[PDB]
Amino acid sequence: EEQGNKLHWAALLILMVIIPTIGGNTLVILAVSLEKKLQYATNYFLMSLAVADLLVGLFVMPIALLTIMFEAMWPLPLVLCPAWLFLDVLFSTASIWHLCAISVDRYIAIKKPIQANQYNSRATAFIKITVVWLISIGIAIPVPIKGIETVDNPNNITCVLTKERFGDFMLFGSLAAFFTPLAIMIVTYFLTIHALQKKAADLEDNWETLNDNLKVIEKADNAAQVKDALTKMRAKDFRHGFDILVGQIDDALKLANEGKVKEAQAAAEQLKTTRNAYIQKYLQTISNEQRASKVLGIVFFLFLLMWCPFFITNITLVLCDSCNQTTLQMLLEIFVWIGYVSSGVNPLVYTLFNKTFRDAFGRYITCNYR
Ligand SMILES: CN1C[C@H](C(=O)N[C@]2(C)O[C@@]3(O)[C@@H]4CCCN4C(=O)[C@H](Cc4ccccc4)N3C2=O)C=C2c3cccc4[nH]cc(c34)C[C@H]21
Ligand SMILES: CC(C)CCC[C@@H](C)[C@H]1CC[C@H]2[C@@H]3CC=C4C[C@@H](O)CC[C@]4(C)[C@H]3CC[C@]12C
Ligand SMILES: CCCCCCCC/C=C\CCCCCCCC(=O)OC[C@H](O)CO
Ligand SMILES: CCCCCCCC/C=C\CCCCCCCC(=O)O
Repeated sequence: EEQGNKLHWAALLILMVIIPTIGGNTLVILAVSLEKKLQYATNYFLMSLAVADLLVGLFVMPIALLTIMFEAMWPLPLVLCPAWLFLDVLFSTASIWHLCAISVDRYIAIKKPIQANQYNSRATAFIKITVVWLISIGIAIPVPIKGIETVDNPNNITCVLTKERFGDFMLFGSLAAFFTPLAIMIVTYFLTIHALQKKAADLEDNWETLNDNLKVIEKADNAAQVKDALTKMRAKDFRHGFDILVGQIDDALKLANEGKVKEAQAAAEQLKTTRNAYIQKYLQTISNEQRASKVLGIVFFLFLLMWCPFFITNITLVLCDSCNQTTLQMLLEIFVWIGYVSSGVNPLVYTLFNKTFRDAFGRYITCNYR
């Protein structure tokens, strides 16, 4: 009885994990770098996430792949062991916290439509990116500092974190790298649902007010009613609609003061084609916001879902004393790769819902770059 040979698994992983990861993230980086249209603040998150996922595919996965074909033994120099473990925890944690930063960033966009200057957005973006990387470095730093337990005649050292030396880090590190942002994203999810629901209402409320007052105006016999039902209505591109409407209200009110109801009611008629222009525009944005938020929700949920097996089994392998550790480890060795896949192809799947990105990709796969 023997372990056997796992060459076919290695081949499989090279085919359906590493290549997808590298190719996908490369495409995203190329897209953002080449396309002028795509060079705005919020896409710099994506580029930062892409690099993180790209580096996992270049430096982390192939070593993880080596360790699979040479047992617990560590063929590389010992010094590269804590380094590989550092980069692994670093990049993996970064990809998760990146999605949390995007989630919250997108919520604030919906809630606070104003204050969206690109000039500020770029700086603010960079700051956020840097914070995410700082949080990642923070979470990953215990590994190299603690070091690995160290030889007789040869070196029989296995490159792995032990439950005796890193049980806490595994527990609190898991809490820090996965469950915290998960909670944050859940809260953000519900805040976003509430935000949109709230947004939809106020619009219908103002529609109602306008319609009601216009109804009052169009049936008015005297001037007092017209003048009365006009002040109630009086309550860069954003302020333009305000100036226009308020201007028209004042124009009609100026006629109402004159006592020319026939003129005012006619001026009020023009307000219909005016409200229909801004209500139909404002009511259109929330639709896109809703569709977008739904897509991001599903996609991000799938990402989070594919990481559960690892961190849950991780904490269980630490806490559960009665559980069979052999099977738990055997499971972990798979769940690690399921996680690698998750983070590996995430940015691509996400950006594939954008026509610009998607077209760019289509042009890049045929090797045009023009
Ligand atoms: C994907 N990556 C995997 C990586 C890892 O397990 N690397 C080793 C080398 O591989 C193991 O899984 C092997 C395979 C099967 C048996 N193994 C183990 O038992 C122990 C896990 C363990 C240690 C102590 C106690 C319980 C379990 N392994 C290891 O140390 C650690 C990560 C991590 C740990 C803590 C916080 C984190 N945030 C992000 C991450 C991360 C990224 C995340
Ligand atoms: C695993 C080892 C043996 C080989 C792995 C090589 C990988 C990195 C190769 C295989 C297929 C290659 C991709 C094939 C096609 C494209 C589209 C092109 O417009 C830019 C690069 C890109 C995205 C390549 C990036 C590198 C790539 C993903
Ligand atoms: C084993 C020791 C660990 C390291 C082993 C590495 C093995 C990687 C194998 C193939 C490299 C292929 C290189 C492909 C790099 C693509 C980067 C790319 O071109 O994207 C940059 C961007 O497009 C520009 O703006
Ligand atoms: C994009 C499609 C995703 C590709 C699927 C890749 C998922 C990886 C699956 C399992 C890898 C197994 C590696 C561990 C070796 C032992 C395998 C075993 O005993 O079953």
